[PDB]
Amino acid sequence: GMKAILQLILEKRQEFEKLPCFEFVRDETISPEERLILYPCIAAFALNFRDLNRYDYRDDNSSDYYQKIINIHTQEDAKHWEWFLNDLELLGFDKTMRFSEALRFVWSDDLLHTRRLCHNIAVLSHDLEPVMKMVVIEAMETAGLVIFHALAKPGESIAKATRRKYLYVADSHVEVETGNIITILEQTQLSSEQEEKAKEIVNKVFQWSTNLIGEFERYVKAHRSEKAQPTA
Amino acid sequence: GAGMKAILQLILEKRQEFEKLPCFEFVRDETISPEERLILYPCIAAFALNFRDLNRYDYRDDNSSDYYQKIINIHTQEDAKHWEWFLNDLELLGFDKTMRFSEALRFVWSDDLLHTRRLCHNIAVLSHDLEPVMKMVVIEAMETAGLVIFHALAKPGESIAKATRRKYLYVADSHVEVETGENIITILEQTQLSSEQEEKAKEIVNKVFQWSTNLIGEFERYVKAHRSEKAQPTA
Ligand SMILES: N[C@@H](Cc1ccccc1)C(=O)O
Ligand SMILES: N[C@@H](Cc1ccccc1)C(=O)O
Ligand SMILES: [Fe+2]
Ligand SMILES: [Fe+2]
Ligand code: NI
Ligand code: NI
Ligand code: NI
Ligand code: NI
Ligand code: NI
Repeated sequence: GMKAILQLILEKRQEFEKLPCFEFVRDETISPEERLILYPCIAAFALNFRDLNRYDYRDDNSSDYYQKIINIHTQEDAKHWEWFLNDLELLGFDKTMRFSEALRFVWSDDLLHTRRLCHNIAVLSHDLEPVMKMVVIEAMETAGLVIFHALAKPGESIAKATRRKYLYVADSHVEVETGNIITILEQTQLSSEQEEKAKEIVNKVFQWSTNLIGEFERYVKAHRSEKAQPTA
Repeated sequence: GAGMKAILQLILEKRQEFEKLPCFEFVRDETISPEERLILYPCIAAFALNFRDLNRYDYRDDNSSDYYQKIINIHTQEDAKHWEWFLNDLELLGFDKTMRFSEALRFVWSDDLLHTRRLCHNIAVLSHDLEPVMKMVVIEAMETAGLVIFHALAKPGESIAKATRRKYLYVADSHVEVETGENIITILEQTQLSSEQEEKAKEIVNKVFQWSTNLIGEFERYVKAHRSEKAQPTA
């Protein structure tokens, strides 16, 4: 029953890995500065992901064994937003602008799915028992590993070329997201009702992640001049 | 409606407490420059556009045949347009400053504006499994707090608008009037609540006002930390 949930996540990962946005980001015949055109889009997400971890996943009030594991893991995942801001500046995307241009960017209709991903995960998660929150987190982190494996390609290109330490679109981020881990609790037996719910979770997490990546792809096409401007 | 009657009475009681908060004492104090009273204005950024999104994507359900949801949808069309008024007045007040992208992000996601940022998030979570009649209690409670907030803010706003001969749209009487408001949701006091609905509605009104008071506390503390600073309207 868990076996099947864990296999559905690997199926969803395999279709997710194939999305056009990822073939573009991986395409070494395109400059990495051009492939990281979508980097600013992450603003509408990276900081919501911090809040999801601090406020929605974490429950310091709880005494349940599984929620304590979750509480521990959310502790680390809530720190990566500063890495996003680090690489924003390294990539020359930390541009001076009117406050209103920053707000109109975050709340753009073209970044609706990006901005609402974490909100959707919080709504999905708020009435789940902790083992079912661990399915949300495990599926989400699978979509996450796919996204950051791809972005760390042009990221590490720029990092080595410019000799600056990238922290977000970087192997160190992909490595510490992976490196008791939650998947290790594939020694859990799902009731019939939990299996039906775990199907809803894994499907929604991958559909919402697909919608975000579609928005990233549309942004690149709408902004093909606005390549990253790193400095040696 | 004696159950419904209690709910409407609880909202008035919460409004009476809410109107008396220190933030609104400050905002209403004509012995202080309206420029210093609106120094909290930029804090609304973390709320105004989230409110638009709550109306567009959470409150609204275009496909519903439900009598109550069709009335909600009509009200959401209008109330989701006010964020442009927010950005209009942001510029007029001199608060649409040049800054790095990251300075804007760190502001919006400030730990000092957590309750401001998450008010609409909390309403969407509260609203997720509500039948349309109960979504109306959420909207009426919320709007009761909004009308208190904007009635207060419109006082220094209209002061600046008159003196600078500029049209303010957000911290302005026009906003309060159009927001107050075919049928108004409160006119749906021709509805009776089951005992269980009545319990849920009490929970709704208590949380809406708790979350609204949390936002106002953050504004009050922001003001305290920015008293030397003020709005810079141009004539
Ligand atoms: N690893 C991301 C979070 C994330 C998880 C899953 C999917 C996408 C993003 C971060 O630090 O911001
Ligand atoms: N009237 C506010 C929204 C709001 C509603 C309810 C309470 C508080 C604020 C706006 O236009 O942004
Ligand atoms: Fe991360
Ligand atoms: Fe409004
Ligand atoms: Ni972990
Ligand atoms: Ni719920
Ligand atoms: Ni653009
Ligand atoms: Ni209305
Ligand atoms: Ni300040």
